[PDB]
Amino acid sequence: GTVVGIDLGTTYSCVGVFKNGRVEIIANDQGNRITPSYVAFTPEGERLIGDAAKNQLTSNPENTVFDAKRLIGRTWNDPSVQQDIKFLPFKVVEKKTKPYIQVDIGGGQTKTFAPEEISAMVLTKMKETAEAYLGKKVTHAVVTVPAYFNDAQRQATKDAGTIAGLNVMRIINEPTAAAIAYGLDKREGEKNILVFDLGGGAFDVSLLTIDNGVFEVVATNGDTHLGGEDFDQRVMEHFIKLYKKKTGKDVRKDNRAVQKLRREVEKAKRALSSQHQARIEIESFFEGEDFSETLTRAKFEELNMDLFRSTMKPVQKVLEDSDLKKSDIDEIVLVGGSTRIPKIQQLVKEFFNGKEPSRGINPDEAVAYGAAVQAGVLSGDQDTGDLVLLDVCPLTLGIETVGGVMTKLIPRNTVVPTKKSQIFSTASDNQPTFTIKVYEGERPLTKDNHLLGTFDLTGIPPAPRGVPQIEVTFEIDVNGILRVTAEDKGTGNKNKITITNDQNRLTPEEIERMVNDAEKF
Amino acid sequence: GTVVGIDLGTTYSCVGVFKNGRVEIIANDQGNRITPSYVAFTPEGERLIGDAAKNQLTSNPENTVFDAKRLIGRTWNDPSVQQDIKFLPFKVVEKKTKPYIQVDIGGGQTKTFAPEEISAMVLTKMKETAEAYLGKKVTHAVVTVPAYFNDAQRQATKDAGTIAGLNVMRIINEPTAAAIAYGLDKREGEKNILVFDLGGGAFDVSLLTIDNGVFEVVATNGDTHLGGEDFDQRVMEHFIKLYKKKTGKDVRKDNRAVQKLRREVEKAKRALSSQHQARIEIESFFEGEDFSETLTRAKFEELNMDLFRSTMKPVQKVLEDSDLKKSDIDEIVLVGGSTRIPKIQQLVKEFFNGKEPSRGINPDEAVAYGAAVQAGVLSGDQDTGDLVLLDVCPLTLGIETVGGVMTKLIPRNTVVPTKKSQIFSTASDNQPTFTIKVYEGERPLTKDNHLLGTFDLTGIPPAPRGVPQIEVTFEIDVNGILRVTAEDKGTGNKNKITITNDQNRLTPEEIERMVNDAEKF
Ligand SMILES: Nc1ncnc2c1ncn2[C@@H]1O[C@H](COP(=O)(O)OP(=O)(O)O)[C@@H](O)[C@H]1O
Ligand SMILES: Nc1ncnc2c1ncn2[C@@H]1O[C@H](COP(=O)(O)OP(=O)(O)O)[C@@H](O)[C@H]1O
Ligand SMILES: [K+]
Ligand SMILES: [K+]
Repeated sequence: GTVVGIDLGTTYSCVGVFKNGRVEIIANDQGNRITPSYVAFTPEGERLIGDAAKNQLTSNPENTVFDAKRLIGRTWNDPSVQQDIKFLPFKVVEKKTKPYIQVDIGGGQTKTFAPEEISAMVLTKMKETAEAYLGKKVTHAVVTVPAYFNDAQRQATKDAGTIAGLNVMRIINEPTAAAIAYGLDKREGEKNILVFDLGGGAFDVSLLTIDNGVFEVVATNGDTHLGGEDFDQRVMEHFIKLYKKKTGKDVRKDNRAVQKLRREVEKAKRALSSQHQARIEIESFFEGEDFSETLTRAKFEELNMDLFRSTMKPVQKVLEDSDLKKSDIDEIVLVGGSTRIPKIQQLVKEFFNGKEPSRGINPDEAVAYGAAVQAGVLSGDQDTGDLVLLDVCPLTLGIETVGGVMTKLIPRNTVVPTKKSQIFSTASDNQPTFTIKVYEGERPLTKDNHLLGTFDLTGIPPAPRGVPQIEVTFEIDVNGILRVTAEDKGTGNKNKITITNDQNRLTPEEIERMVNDAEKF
Repeated sequence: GTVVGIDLGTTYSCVGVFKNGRVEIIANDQGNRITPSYVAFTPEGERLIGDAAKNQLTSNPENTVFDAKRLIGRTWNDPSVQQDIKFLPFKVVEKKTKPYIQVDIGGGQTKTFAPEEISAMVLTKMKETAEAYLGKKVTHAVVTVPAYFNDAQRQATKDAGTIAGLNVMRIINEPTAAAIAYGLDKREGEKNILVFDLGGGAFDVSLLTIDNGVFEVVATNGDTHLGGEDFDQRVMEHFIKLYKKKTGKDVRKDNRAVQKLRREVEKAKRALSSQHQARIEIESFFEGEDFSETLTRAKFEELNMDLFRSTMKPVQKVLEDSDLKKSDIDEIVLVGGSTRIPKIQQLVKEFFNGKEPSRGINPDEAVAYGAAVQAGVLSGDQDTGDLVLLDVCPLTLGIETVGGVMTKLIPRNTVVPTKKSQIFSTASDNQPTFTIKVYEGERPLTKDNHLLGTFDLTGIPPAPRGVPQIEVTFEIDVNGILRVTAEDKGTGNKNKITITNDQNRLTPEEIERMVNDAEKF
C-alpha cells in the first residue's frame, strides 16, 4: 500500500508519508507531530503509549518504560547495557544472555518484555497515527536507526516493526535520512555533510560523503548521555533548590511533583529558543502552595554552558577521523529538537567560521521526513513498466555518392523491419552504368565506413547528367537481412544485392567505436 | 625434464616415454624392449646389468643376483623372505633385522647390498636405455609396484630410484598401469577390470574398479612362485632326462651347460606361442656332442598343464573376494609375457565364457606403457597457466517492458565494467511518463526476477505510440556499482538511479537458484 517513514527515536518518534507530491509529518491523536517513545503499565492493568505514558503522574516510576532504544539488539553483558541499567528507574534483568524489561502489568502480575517488544508498542502507536490520517491500513515502513547500529540492532528494530504489523522494507541511517530530507542526495560532485544531531537523550555527529548517488558514513562520534533531558535536569536541580529555600518544601522523593515541574521546565526551555524570559506557573504545586518563577535565557545558558560547549569536541573528532578541515564541510545539517537552542546554533556556526546550516525542515521531524521521502520511492515498486523495446538499426546504412560521400538510406536507430528509398542520378551525360557500394557507419566519407557489398546497374539509357531517376531502396526484413535494390524508374531495369552476416559482420567492439562518431552530422 | 615410465619387474624391467603424442617403449643397447632384472659381479671385479648379467655363462651362480623384488622393503624374519632364501642361489644374510645380498665383487672381496641397491642398479640401466634414445638426461620417473606392496616396499622402491639418480614422482600399481595403458581410465560408468598378470616369476590377479576417474584395487590373489620360469623348468627337467638317456651325459651339476639349454628352452617356448614345433640346437653342447631335439606345443602343454590349470583358482578367489560373478567383469587385461601362451589365453577365455581380452599392447610392455602415459601427464607440472580470470555480471540485468516482460540490458556473464544501451518507446499515444523498473534474474517475466529499484522519466512530449526514442543505459563501474539512465533522445530530458548493494543484495544461495534458470532463453 502506502509506505510510511518512521523516526523510531530514543525519546521521541515521528511518522511521515509522501502523499500527492509532498511529505506530510502526521500529528497523533493529541495533535503532536512527535510522540514520546514511552510505554506505561497502570496498577489497574491499562497500557499507555506516547504522550499518555510520559505525561502520566504516578508515585511509582518503575512501571513506566522509555529508552528501550539503548537496550535493543544488545547482550546483557554489553558494557553499554551495564552502564545504562544503573540510571534506568525500571527493572532490567538477564534472560538467556539478553536484557529484558520487567514490569507489573496489573495487580502485582510481573511480565518481562524484550526491548523490541517495547519498541513494537511505540511503532504500533506511530502506525495508528498514520492510519488515522490516511484513513487506510499501513502495512509497509522505512524505519531509521543510528549510523553506529550493528546488524543485531538493525534486525531487532526490524523485528519491532514486524511485531507492530509493519513490513520494514528498509532500515536507513538517521543522518542519511536527514541529508535526504534536505535533498542533498540530488546534487552533483563529492560533498562532505556534517550532521549534528542533539536530541532528548543522545548527541550524534556524523560525517557523510555524497558522491554520484552513493552515501558513505565516513566517521561518527557524539555522547550517548548528552541531550535535551540533561539541560532540563540542570533547570530542575536549580528550581528544586530555589523552591526549598523559598518555602522549606523539598519536592525531591515526591515523584508526582518532580514530573509536574519537569514538564513545565521542558515547555519553558522551548519558549527560551524564541524569547529571553519564560514563566513557570503550577497552581497548587505542593500542598496548596502554587509555583511561580521565571527563567531567563541567560540563566538557562549559564546552568548548561559546560554541556553546550562539550558538543564541539565530538565535531572536532569526526573531522580528524574523516581527515577533513572545517572548510572542507560543504553542508551542516542540524537534527534534533535541542538544535533549536540559539546558543547551540551559535556554537556550531562559530566552530565553522560563520557557515550557515541547512534550514526549512523542523529539526525534530527531519529524520522522519527523509524516511518518508525514501518510503515514497519504494512505494513505486508495485508500478508497471510501460516501456516497449524498439528493434532498431545499430548503424547508419547508405551508399557511396560522387566524391566518396556516405549518403544515408537508413539512419542509425531507424525501427526495423523497414524500407527506405532515395532517388539518384548520373554524374555525367549519357552515363551507361551505376556502381552501388553499400556502406555501414556514421562517418561522412565512405573511406571511414564499413563496405557491405557492391553491385552494378547497367543499360542506363542516354540522357544529360542528373536527368535519369534511379530509385535505391534499402529493405531490412523481419530476419534483419538487408536487401538493396537499384531501379531505373524510366525503364524498370533493376538489380539487387542480398547482404549476409557471414565474414563481413563487425564485432560489438567495432560497432561501439563507430557509434562514438554518431550525432556529429 | 622428460619423465619416463619404468616397469621394475621381478624378472624383466621395461622403460617407456610419452614423446610427441605417442608412448615409445625403448630398446636397450642389445636391441631388447625388456631388460633382465639381473646384476652379476665377475671374478675380475666387473659388474654386469641386464642381458649381460643373465646371459653370462659361469660355473659360479652365487655372484649373479636376481629376484631382489622378492626381498625389497621386507624384514629378515618376514616368512616370505625365509621361504625365498631357500631357493635363491646367492647368499642372503640378516643385518640389523633386514635382508642383505652377499657377493664376491672381485678377488674374494665380500660386499653386502641392500635389495634396493640391486634394484637401483637395474633402474640405472633402464635410465641409461632411456637416455641413449632421448639423447638427454632423464631425472624423473613413474615406477610401478605390485598392488599388494606395503608402504615400506613402496619407499624402498622409491629409494632404489633415488640411488639410480631418478626423482620417483609417483609409485603406481602394476594392474592400474596396465588398465591406464589400455585407456580404461578414460570411460564413463562403473567398470570391473580383471587384470591377469603371468610374468617370469609370479602370477598376480587383480580386480580393479574404475568409477568417475577413481581406480580402486578391490581384491588381489595369484601365486608368488608361478611364472614362465616354472614352465621353462618343466621343459628343462624333460630335456636333461632325454639327453642322459640318449648320450649317458648328465648336464645337471655343470651350471654352464644348464644355462645354455635354459636359454634355448626359453626361445623355443616363445616360438611355440606362434607355431606348434620348435628346434632346440646347441653346436658342441657338452664335450663336442651337439644338442638337437624339437619341442611340440602339445608336449610343452603336457609338461605344464597342471601349472596352467592352477592359474584359474586365484581368478575364482578374486571374484568371490570382490563378490562378483564372471559376467560382472567388463574388461579382461592380459599382462606378462606368459599370457602369449595360447593354452593360457584359451583357459582365461573359457573361464569367462568366450569373452575376448583387451588386445593391441604387448603384454610384457603394458605396465611400462601405462607408467609412460602417467609420466606424460606429470611432465605437464612445469607448464604455465595461460588463463585470464574474467570479471563478469553474475545475473542478467534489465527492465520491465509492457506485459511484465524481463527485457535484458546486460546479459549474465557480460564482462564488467560495461555500458549497454537499448532504445525504448511509449505503449500509448502521447504517453507522458515512463516507469523504469530495474530487475536482476534469468526468468522471462519480472514477477519471477529480483527488483533492484524504480525511477520515472517525466515530460515525454506528445507523439504517436512507438515514435519517441528513450535510450536506457545500464553502466557497471570498476567498483561494480550499477547506474541506470533513461534519456529522451528527442529532448535530452533524462533521469538516473544508482543501485547500492545495501539490504537488496541476493545471497550466493539465492543467486545459485536463479542461475539454475540461465540458458533457457
Ligand atoms: N524549541 C526547542 N528548544 C529546545 N529544546 C527543544 C525544542 N524543541 C524540542 N526540544 C528538545 O528536543 C528533545 C527531543 O529531541 P528529538 O529530536 O525530538 O528526538 P530524540 O530525543 O528521539 O532524538 C527534547 O529534549 C526536547 O525538549
Ligand atoms: N611369446 C612368449 N611365450 C611365452 N612366454 C613368453 C613369451 N614372451 C615372453 N614370455 C615369458 O614372459 C616371462 C617374463 O614376463 P614379463 O611380463 O616380461 O616380466 P616379469 O617376469 O618381470 O613379470 C618369461 O618367463 C618369458 O619367457
Ligand atoms: K527523534
Ligand atoms: K615386467
